[PDB]
Amino acid sequence: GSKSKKVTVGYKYYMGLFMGLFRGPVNEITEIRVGDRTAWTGSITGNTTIQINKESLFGGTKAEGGIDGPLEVYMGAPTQTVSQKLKNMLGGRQPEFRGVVTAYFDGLICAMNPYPKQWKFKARRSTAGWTGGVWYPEKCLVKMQGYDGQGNQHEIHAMNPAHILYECQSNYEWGRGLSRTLIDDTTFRLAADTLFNENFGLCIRWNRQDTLESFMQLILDHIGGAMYVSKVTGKLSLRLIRKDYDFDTLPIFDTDSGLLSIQEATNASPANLVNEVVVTYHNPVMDEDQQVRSHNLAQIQNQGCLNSNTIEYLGIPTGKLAMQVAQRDLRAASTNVRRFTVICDRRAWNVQPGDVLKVRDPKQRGLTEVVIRVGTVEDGTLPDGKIKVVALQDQFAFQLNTFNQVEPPAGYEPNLTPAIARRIVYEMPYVDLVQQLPDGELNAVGPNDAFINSQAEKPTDMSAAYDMGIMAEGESGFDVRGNGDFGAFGSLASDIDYLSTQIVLSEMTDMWDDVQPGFVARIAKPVLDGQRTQMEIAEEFVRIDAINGNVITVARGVLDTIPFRHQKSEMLWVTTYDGGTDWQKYAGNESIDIKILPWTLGGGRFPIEDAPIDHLDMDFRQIRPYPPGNVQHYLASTSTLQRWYVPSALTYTANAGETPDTYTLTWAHRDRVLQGDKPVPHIDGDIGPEPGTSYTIRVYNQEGTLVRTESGINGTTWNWPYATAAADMNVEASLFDPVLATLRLTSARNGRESWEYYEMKVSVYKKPP
Repeated sequence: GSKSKKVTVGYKYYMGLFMGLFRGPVNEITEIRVGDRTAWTGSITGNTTIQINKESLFGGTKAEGGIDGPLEVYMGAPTQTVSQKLKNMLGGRQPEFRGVVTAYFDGLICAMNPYPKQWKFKARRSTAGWTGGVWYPEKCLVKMQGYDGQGNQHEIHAMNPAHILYECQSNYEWGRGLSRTLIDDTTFRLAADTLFNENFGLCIRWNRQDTLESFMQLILDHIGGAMYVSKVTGKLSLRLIRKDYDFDTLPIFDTDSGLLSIQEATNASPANLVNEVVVTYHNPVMDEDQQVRSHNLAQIQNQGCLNSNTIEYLGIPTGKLAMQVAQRDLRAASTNVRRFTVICDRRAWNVQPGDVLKVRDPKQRGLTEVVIRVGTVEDGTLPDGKIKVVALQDQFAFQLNTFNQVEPPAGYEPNLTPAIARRIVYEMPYVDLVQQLPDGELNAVGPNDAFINSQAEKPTDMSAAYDMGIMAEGESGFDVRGNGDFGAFGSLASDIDYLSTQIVLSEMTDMWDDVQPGFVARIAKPVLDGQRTQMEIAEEFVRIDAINGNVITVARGVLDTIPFRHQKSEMLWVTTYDGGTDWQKYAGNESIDIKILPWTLGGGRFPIEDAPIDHLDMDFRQIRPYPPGNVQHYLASTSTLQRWYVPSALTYTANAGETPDTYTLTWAHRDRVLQGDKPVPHIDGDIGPEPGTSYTIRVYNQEGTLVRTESGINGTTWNWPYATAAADMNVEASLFDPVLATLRLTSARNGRESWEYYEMKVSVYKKPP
């Protein structure tokens, strides 16, 4: 076996592909998606080249998929040419694909062996790809706010339907392609006049192409207009059904002014007409269907049960315009619909379908001078004189009644990108090697070996794990090797003391309850220059006994650190069976700089190298012996109990009739190998000293001078008689009455000493003659 630098891997794919998107150069291509995920964004305005490089969207050496590589996009220009590489890939005789938008992804990662994902693209056009040139280009760009996702809002560039219909009749590239001269230009200017002012655009699609008249039917229904031929020229023309009448200049028709007969004189009880409309449109941003309700409260409040209608308005890109069309239809079809069939003499020979006129039959039918819209007209022959005019009650334009902007919740928290988080690092102890290192190779781990380990909190739920970047001595850049799982974290908030056992803390992480009774946790404090050293910094391993909700019961100084004190707002990390390291036997003194990078599924790893760092020194290793346990001391009189944190005085006499006081200290023997995975609490007794281990004693005077050092102490306790201590801690030397000496203790075996040491305090007092 070997590490991932040479092992079987999830397999890349190496070959690209070529996609034919659609006809006609477009103004710009904006965004490219893979598997319903926003992969790459960018405005391509012509034959150009780019590269998609965020493979992190799906995975890599730790997850599946992830697109990557250059992308050639050819816009099908009239004189377009493509790179020879595309033709070699496709091979043999090949064309230049002029006129069609063709994308060539030369990137070797089309997908991982898991079968390739599906793609999507986004584009728009206003002036590009016009056979014979563009027409009236300065009103084709119907921009309007069509956002999907309230905080994700952005306007979209809908096209003018007038230009849509002009293309439908002014290009040979599909359909009929009527010549420009035979199309009534001024009528399409008329259409644009109102289509642009009210901002009625469209984003229709014409896939799986059908009969042209049907598509024009769809567009006309969207705009609510009439395609027709001018009576005089014969050119094809467009009309819109709007409120373009002043109800004053209209000609008045009665029997004395041209009306011959009302062929439709009955009333069909038209009181129960449609009263509700369900409009369905398509938002390009969501790129899926949307719906709008519109209730005519007047009809619902009187007629009873509904008379509803679901109508299709796909291609309308926003809710405002969807509402406009819904209101238009509801007010047109619901408000007093009456059909007039009118027999007319040569009084309306100019009247053309869509015109407006006012009819009056007050003395026979008793209808009060109504305005009517002209529909079908049957022009007469040289005999028979009259013209039949089919006429319909007044229509309406767009206007504002409802406020139906659903304003979805921006995808309901879809963000899963990585971010920085709290982290902590330290040298791997012997317990870590015992727990994580198989016994087959645990032996032969010499004394010059060291292991790196650390823990960090998960910043986001979508985060999976964290990769470890290490830049050791001589290394160039933080190499990515080894990864770890986010262990449970706890924020100390009770300023616990040395002997504290009931740990009152907060910040109960999600995994903070996964530790079984007796687990082992490591405490720490803020680390920085000077605070990086672990000899003085409070780094204590505590064995958790039983959880009590927020508070947890654990032991102090279990495996490789004497118990210490802490302050509120600190950090507590459980490390039983958790951590992260590269499993590299880094030698002592080989200090390295590391940076832990979290990773997510769709967001990949955190910033490539922008994460913070922490300088870890290899001054210590796991080969050192364990320190003593149950460090206690007493004097000649008070010779019962005195902790290292509890100083004991050394007066000129222990008691009246007694010799000078002697400060006696005791300790318990512990065997690191014998202890193994068992984290015997510092309050626990002795477990047998390691073979050849000896205790170490160091004395620091009140002035900080290391007066003397002692070693080879195979015993469990030492004694400091007043006379003995007065030798180096000279009572006569120091000017102060009492001499507060600082006593430090530790253990050593095979030269090197323990990773930390205890600190006792003793006061030596002078005496008068």
